[PDB]
Amino acid sequence: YIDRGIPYRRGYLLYGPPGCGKSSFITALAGELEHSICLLSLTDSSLSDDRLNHLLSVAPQQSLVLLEDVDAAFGLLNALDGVASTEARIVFMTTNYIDRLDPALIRPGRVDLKEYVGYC
Amino acid sequence: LAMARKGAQLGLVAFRRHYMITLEVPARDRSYAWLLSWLTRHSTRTQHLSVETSYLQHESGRISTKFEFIPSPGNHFIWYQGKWIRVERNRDMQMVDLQTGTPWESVTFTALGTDRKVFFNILEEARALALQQEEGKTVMYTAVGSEWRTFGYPRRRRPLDSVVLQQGLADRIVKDIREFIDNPKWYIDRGIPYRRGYLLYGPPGCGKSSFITALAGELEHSICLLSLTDSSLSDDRLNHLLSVAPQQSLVLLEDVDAAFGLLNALDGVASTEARIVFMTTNYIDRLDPALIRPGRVDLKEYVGYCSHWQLTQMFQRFYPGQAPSLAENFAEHVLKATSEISPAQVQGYFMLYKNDPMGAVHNIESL
Amino acid sequence: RTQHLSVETSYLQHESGRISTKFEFIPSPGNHFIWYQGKWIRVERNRDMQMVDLQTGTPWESVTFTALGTD
Amino acid sequence: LAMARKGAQLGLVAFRRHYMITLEVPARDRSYAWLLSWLTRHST
Repeated sequence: YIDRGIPYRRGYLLYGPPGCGKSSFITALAGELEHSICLLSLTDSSLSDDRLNHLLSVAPQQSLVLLEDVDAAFGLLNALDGVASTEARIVFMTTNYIDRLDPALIRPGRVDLKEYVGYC
Repeated sequence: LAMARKGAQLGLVAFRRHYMITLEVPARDRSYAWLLSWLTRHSTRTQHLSVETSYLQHESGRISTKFEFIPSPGNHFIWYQGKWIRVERNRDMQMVDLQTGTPWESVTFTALGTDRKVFFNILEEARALALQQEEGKTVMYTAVGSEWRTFGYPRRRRPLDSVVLQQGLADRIVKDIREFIDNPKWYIDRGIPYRRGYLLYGPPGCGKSSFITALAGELEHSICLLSLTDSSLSDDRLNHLLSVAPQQSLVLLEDVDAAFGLLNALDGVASTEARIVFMTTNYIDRLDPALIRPGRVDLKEYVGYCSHWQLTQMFQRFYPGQAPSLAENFAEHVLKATSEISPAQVQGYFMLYKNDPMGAVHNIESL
Repeated sequence: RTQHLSVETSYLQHESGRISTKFEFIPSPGNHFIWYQGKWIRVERNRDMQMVDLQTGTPWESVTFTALGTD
Repeated sequence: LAMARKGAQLGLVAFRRHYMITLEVPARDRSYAWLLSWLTRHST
């Protein structure tokens, strides 16, 4: 990645109905490959946008950042990427309804992969 | 009677040794470890050995052990260029060393001859293995309140040739900086402030900031950046910030067009040594006309939409070992089908074909 | 031409991850001889087990010049 | 006279040992405990 002038970043985004085991699967994958995780809820009044940028910029090493219920939010379109690209800043974003999603959350660089988990 | 003289003859032959034998002695201060790690790779059959571990226990409960091997106490023998060299790793009861909490652990090299040009090269070749491992990071800084702070952790410097602009700009800029930095005495004598600021301009999404941080990582400097589109910043504050920038660093100013005291704040009595400045902009039309005269803004360059050589170098750098004529035709197709493009948009369009060269060159018309 | 030598380094590690090593060379413990203006002068760099020197955390390391004459 | 030479012959045979015998030495730093817990399970 470094040679070809691309930021070291590859974010996924899961979506599906509620009560499917999403967060369980994420923390399981985190425990599998010897990483830690930090989660933040977007439905928190104390959070600000510039604050969010400062938070996601300085995430600790060897960790995945988790964003729950992104549908109820919308700067994130700008805050996901920046000059503050720390090494190995993977991101996970989960959602209960894909219909509310913005159309610019699938292009590469911001959101690499997309998958659908749902009824059995 | 004869005994005192036995001791005397031995005392006399001891002095004769000094003018033929050579020695060398560290004292457990920042050359022990280097000069004993070098003493492993040279022989590799060295019995009489010993151990040193490293066990740091990262966050997240990870464990990152290793081993590092050393020659034991006692004596050893080795064969450098022409001579035989004898090592003693002496260790004693002179132990109370609170600088390290452990015993003394002297090393001593000894050998014959008079040419002391041997042990010097030993030190140097040990310094080689000592220094080659650690890779120079590139620390970032950021403004808060009225001070600079270590925003984030260190990073991996990209190579200078990582991004590529229009042909010539990189070598030109780095040559100018090399001239400005290598010869400082040229400036102090002639009563000129030690300052030489550039200013880039062009369209958005061209790789400007990437090129700046790359150049910073190339020539062993750090950088601090400040955004002018910040309400917390004041003008007198800005003066205090830019006055007290740390040593061996470039200051970066993003989006100067949306600002306008800076006309006065760029220069002052507060000229610290080696206060280089970089200023980037998306539209040159909004610029004030007094941002080109020497002393304030030395050089000016234009980076923008791509060319023939640029896309070829991009395509050649992405995939190694493919048809060069294929990449030439790729750039030709992009040029004839697209009147203008950016490195950002081409990077985006080109990322969709990971390790699919033939695909990427067959799928041109999507633009 | 002073054989019987020893070493002292400096390794400070500036900010920005820079490294600024060097070397500085010293005469070893034991004895040495030298030739100033007219006389022969004898050096001893004596070092002992009188070691507990918390002002520096290391041993004592006395230097002594000696020579003849009265001037 | 013969004594200094007894010591000398012993000093000479001591060097011969170095090229046939092998050694290994820790120093109470993050391998003592491991390398002595292993030394229990092996013999019993």
